[PDB]
Amino acid sequence: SYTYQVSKHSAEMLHNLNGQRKDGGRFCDVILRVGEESFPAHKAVLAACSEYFESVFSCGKELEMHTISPKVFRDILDFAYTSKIVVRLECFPELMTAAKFLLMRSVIEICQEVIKQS
Amino acid sequence: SYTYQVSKHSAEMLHNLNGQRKDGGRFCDVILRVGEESFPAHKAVLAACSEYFESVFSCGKELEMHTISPKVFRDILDFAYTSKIVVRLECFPELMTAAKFLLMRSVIEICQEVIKQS
Repeated sequence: SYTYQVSKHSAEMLHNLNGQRKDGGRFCDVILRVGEESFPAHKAVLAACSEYFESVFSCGKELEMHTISPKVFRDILDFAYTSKIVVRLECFPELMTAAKFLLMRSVIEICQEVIKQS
Repeated sequence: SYTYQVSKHSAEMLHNLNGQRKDGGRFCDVILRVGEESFPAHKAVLAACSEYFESVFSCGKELEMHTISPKVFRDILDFAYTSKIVVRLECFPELMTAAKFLLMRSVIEICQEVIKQS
């Protein structure tokens, strides 16, 4: 009888999921081991933005990531949880390669735009 | 050096989380037992939109919900996962009471608007 859309809901949901991650890994069910460092995350969130993690977790508390540097993987995770990517030309080849490997379409598209400007 | 915002990312993240739920509870870690019915969900998503579920899961595969009808709880879950609430006057008192009990601020605010129109 009355139907309502809440514009800010999706961004607020992702903000609070990012807050859970940043506050000591609340409700996080996987620890990404990337070099020496560890990144708590939500398998469900990772699967929502990466066809790689979707396939992996579909097909187990930690996952050791061998081919991505912690600096680059931090930026990729922050993107997944915030919608913002900071592209640093100093490690741009590695970001693009990691976005390809993880099948993160949004980040791939962004890297393809940076090349067109470079 | 180049910083990017992806407008549609948060809505796409929530869309894919809703898809995981609807497709047999993929990556879901709690089953909400509400009467006879069962609702797979993500504890992390539930905590992101409900101070009740945040407190509960913070303070265990299923959770039996005793005081909310399955019709109403279906609408509340669909809101959490889609940003859309369909307010049915036939069960509006129960929706408001459930939104209060679950401390879902967005839905409370919406119910307060329906009363002002009623």
